[PDB]
Amino acid sequence: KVELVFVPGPGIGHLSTALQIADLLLRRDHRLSVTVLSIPLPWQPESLFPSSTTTTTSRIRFISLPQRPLPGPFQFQAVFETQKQNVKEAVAKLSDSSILAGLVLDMFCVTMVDVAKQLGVPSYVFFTSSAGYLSFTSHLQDLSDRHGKETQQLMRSDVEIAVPGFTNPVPGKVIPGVYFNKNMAEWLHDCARRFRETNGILVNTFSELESQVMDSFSDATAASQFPAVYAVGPILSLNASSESQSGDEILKWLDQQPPSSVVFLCFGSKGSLNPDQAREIAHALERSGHRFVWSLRQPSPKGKFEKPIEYDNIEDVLPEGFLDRTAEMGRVIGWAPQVEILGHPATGGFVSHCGWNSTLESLWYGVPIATWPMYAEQHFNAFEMGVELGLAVGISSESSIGVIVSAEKIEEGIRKLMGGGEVRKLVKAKSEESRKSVMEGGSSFTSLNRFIDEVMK
Amino acid sequence: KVELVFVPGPGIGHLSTALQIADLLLRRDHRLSVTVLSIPLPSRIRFISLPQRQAVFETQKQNVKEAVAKLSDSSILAGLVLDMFCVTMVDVAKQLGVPSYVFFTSSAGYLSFTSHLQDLSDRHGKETQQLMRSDVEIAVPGFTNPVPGKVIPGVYFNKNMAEWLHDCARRFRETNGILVNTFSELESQVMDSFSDATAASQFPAVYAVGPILSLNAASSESQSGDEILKWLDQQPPSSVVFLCFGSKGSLNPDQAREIAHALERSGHRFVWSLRQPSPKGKFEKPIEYDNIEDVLPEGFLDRTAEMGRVIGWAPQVEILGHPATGGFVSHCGWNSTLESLWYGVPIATWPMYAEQHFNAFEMGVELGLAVGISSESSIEEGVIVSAEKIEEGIRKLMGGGGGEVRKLVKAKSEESRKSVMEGGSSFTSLNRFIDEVMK
Ligand SMILES: O=c1ccn([C@@H]2O[C@H](COP(=O)(O)OP(=O)(O)O)[C@@H](O)[C@H]2O)c(=O)[nH]1
Ligand SMILES: O=c1ccn([C@@H]2O[C@H](COP(=O)(O)OP(=O)(O)O)[C@@H](O)[C@H]2O)c(=O)[nH]1
Repeated sequence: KVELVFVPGPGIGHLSTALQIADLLLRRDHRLSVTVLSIPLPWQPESLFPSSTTTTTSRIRFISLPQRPLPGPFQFQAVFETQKQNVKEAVAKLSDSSILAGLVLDMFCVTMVDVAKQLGVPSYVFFTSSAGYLSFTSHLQDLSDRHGKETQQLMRSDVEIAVPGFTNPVPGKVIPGVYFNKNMAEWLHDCARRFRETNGILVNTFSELESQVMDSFSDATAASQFPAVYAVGPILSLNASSESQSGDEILKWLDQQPPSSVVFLCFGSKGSLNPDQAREIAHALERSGHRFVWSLRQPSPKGKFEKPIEYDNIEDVLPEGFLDRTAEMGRVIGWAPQVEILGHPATGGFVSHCGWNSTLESLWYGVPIATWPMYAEQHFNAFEMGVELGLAVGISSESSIGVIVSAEKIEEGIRKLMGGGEVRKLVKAKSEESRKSVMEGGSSFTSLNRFIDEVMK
Repeated sequence: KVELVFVPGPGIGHLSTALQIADLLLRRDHRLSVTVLSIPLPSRIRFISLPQRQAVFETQKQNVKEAVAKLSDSSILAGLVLDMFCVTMVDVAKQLGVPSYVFFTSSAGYLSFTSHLQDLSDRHGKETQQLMRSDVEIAVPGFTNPVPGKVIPGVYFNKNMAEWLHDCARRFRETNGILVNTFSELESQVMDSFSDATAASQFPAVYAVGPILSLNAASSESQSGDEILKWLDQQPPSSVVFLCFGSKGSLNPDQAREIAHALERSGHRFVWSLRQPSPKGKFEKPIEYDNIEDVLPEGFLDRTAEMGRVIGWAPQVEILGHPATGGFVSHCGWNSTLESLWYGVPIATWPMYAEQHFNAFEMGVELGLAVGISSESSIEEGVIVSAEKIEEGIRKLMGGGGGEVRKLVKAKSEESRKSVMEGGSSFTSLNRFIDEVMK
């Protein structure tokens, strides 16, 4: 018996992405088995595994780790730190019954690389952001450790950073804003240090999207300067409630609209809009003239790092008469069925926060994106997709890291997105490349095979 | 761009197969390009005919060296894939600093056997010829059963031919890897034997990457073949015995009359590929008989007119894949063996030339998948197989209402399908080869 142990990152999004690649690995090598270790959050996994076939399910096991006690920005980090001993024991126990081919860790979970080192087991990272961001975050840690450049000092409008694999200088203004906090800067640098200790890094991208970055990693690996990096994506989650029923209503409305005529606006799992920003969007949407599906959520009260909620009364928040005047032009919704909308033939553009899964989803369906970065590494993602790759346009977002984007600037971005024609052509060609990369013979298909072959040595 | 250069061997069973694995490799990794160098006889795949000048191959060494050097100009020469008969080019690859590989189109068991014969004749001075006796048994790595000296290929009787074959086996050991047209579940003990030997740094890596099969303009043999398939469409499932003897097999009149007696007495439905040896030496294609009604027993074609069909060259894979076909009297060439297994058609063995006597031994005695017809050796010329022995072989093939060998063949057939699909043994073995090539 030969086992890979997965420790997914927090959230059903990260669980789902991890289980998609777990299924892929099991289908690509019948000798492989997988055990998934899930970590409880003190506030079901088998459901998200796409297989329905006993040739595959007989080879995967799911274990929930024993819940643990302990007394913020480091909340999830602390829970995973309390679970290291449980992971170590679970992994040690499994290795009594199997050849332990490796511990596969979500990039958030790389504190567990220590556990693999202590047991003498190979470690691998499942890196769920872009290859370019892997290069950027590693280079920031390297500058800080080897050249004494503390990251806070680079976070300036007059600073440019030479990132391996990038033609364009990377502005210090797109360093993720959380690096200004010294505790969090050190945590992220330490993640990057741990990446370098592993036996290989799976990245959710395809090499034709990020070819110069992937070449830079290939060179570094050949010089023993970095682990092997495997571009194996796009790994996407493409397959009762009333939020699911409002989703069918939107799709039904989308069915009656003309092809590529609807602008979709959606801002990820933690994004939200304050009332004044929402009113500026509304004004811009009404003035733009294009059909729209607008996912609109309010920030959680008493908790900026809580999950966003829906607006109780959108009629009191939005401009007077907006919903009446736009009743046949567009729809406003809460949580959205995003992939169904992006894959719908009526959808013509995507105003996106540029989270990496939203970026890959829009690329997969060939929908051009107008960028509106908000948190995490979204500002860098918008720079890579816009300035470096030329696949996206910006939504007049000069502010990069409490400044509102005016209706004039939003309408200017929608005009570029929908009125340009050259970018849409580049997005369609890249979309075709994304579909072929994961098919037989494609770059991500063969890179996944190469990873499996390394693992099975 | 990364190039693999193939030098295939002669004959349908060697050349068609090399083109199939070249096509498979090109489909399986788009980073790959393939050039095929064709040795004459007396979007990403390229064919080169080498200029015309057994020892055919050695006169071509310099043309091969030069074509390979010229390709190495606009591409990364990942390696040279050679047929088992072309491995004199291992020197060319060595001289040019390029990895060499063998694409071995016979069984892994035969790879072990021919390598062991070379090992015995290299240490001990005794020639292989002195083992080709009825009271000789050979311990071949990977075989539970001792291998009779009777099934050493007959060509080993010639001192010069045996030495050249030993030279081939010696050169296999010098390559970077041997790809074999088999799947590990078919020959698992042999493949374990190679894995042990490679791990002890005693043999190149051996990749079981098959079955590699040729399943695929208007012609007259195309037309007769189409007639056969239409006739098969009208027969009950597993009701027809197919008889076919490879690209060089043929039947003399007395042997053909014994087959005709057996078929008429057995009462089974049949498709019988009947060809006579070319008067122009066995180094040319067999041909149909003229006026077959004057060759076969009197009235045979009249009495069997609704029971079966006699043809020349046959659409073999189409017949083996047809649901009416229930059994295959076969010369046990390795491609025929793989094709019949793929379609789950049990074989009754009638070895004739090359390594077929060994293949029949491996499939029958060692693996239990085939049934034997008679007991002739690799060096017995002209011994007629009686109608009675043929009848008994066909009874075992078609009977049981019994069906125990058919059950093993069906289960082995399913294993052959799975081995080359996503995740199977041969799928991942080919990936390991592709990885080595791309490294
Ligand atoms: O209303 C929404 C918002 C987001 N998503 C999905 O949630 C994920 C968002 O991930 P991304 O990496 O883009 O951003 P994050 O949530 O990590 O900031 C994607 O799969 C979206 O399709 C969704 O289905 N509905
Ligand atoms: O009448 C015939 C005889 C042979 N074959 C094909 O020729 C090949 C024979 O290869 P094998 O290795 O069995 O024997 P060989 O020709 O090398 O003796 C196989 O692909 C058969 O399907 C065919 O199509 N029709």
